Amino acid sequence: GSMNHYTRWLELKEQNPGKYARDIAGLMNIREAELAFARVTHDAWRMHGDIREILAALESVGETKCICRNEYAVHEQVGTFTNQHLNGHAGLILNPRALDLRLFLNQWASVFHIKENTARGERQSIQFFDHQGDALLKVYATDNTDMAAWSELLARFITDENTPLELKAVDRADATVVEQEWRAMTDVHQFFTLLKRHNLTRQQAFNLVADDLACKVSNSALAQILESAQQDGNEIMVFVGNRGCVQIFTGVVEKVVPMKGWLNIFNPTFTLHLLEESIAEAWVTRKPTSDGYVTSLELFAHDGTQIAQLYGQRTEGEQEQAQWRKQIASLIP
Ligand code: HEM
Repeated sequence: GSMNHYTRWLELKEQNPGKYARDIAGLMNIREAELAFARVTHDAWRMHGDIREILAALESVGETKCICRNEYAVHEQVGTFTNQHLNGHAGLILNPRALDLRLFLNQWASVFHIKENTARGERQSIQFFDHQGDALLKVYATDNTDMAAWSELLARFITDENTPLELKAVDRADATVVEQEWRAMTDVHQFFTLLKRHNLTRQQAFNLVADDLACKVSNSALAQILESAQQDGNEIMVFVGNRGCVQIFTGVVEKVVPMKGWLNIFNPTFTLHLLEESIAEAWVTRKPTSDGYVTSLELFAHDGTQIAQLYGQRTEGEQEQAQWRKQIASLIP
């Protein structure tokens, strides 16, 4: 099983130097947590412990570079595990414009440390995986990480026991009612509960309601909006997530560059990689806040995966940013 997986990963990595662990796990038809598991005794170590305690321990290491992704978009943010509030219904690590995470901790299953050779030299990380075996979040040490605290954290949580993963499979509405309840919300954070009640996916909800609430726009909309944001210099939010973790960039888009088959943002502390041909549907949605409404661009793949979502920057108590509204208005047929 896992020896053969390790060997095969070494072969495929040599053959495909441009491809990363997630892609090679994909070529092998295994989940990424299974590739981490196979690398134990080589360049990975299993970790154990209460997930909140591990996350709290990360505050001690200082700067990290965190990667959160789905199949179609990769979000990389340099910052610190400060301002943690992990204990509620969902968890958060609240640092607008730096490391800003929203956590669904019931999805968090296994954790590994990887200390690996790469073309750019040794990299160390702590990697979290869900019950399906998919990556949730990867936390990399940088040249600024407190490596004494990093080593102390690893000694605290690394275990020699690499126990079996036991991976698991993933688990007609009234349009007038859905619409009226959407209009009646007083905060965007109620929307997920709305979907859950009506047992709807996001796109199913968007297809039900009037166009002033959810309007389909060009699949080129993300490119258009990133070009406008880069030109205009207004702050936006870029959300990229998966079933267990969403990472949120807030700030100005400094550089947008297509490269190697992806649309990239190259900012000083943040990088986005988005596979543009993966966008199957793009929606502009309007949802109420306590002060007014806000407007989002929401992107979906063919399988219905939410690739990314964008908003303007906004502080509690303020109206939606004027420039962002103007940029979105340019998308509406
Ligand atoms: C102090 C706590 C939080 C603050 C200040 C905050 C702030 C925001 C802001 C500014 C937006 C953009 C829409 C708007 O302008 O109102 C937003 C949307 C969102 N937040 Fe939060 N948030 C918080 C907690 C959370 C938590 C705990 C979660 C989930 C774990 C979360 C998940 C989201 C999601 C998914 C959206 C997009 C909603 C949609 O359009 O459907 N947030 N949040």
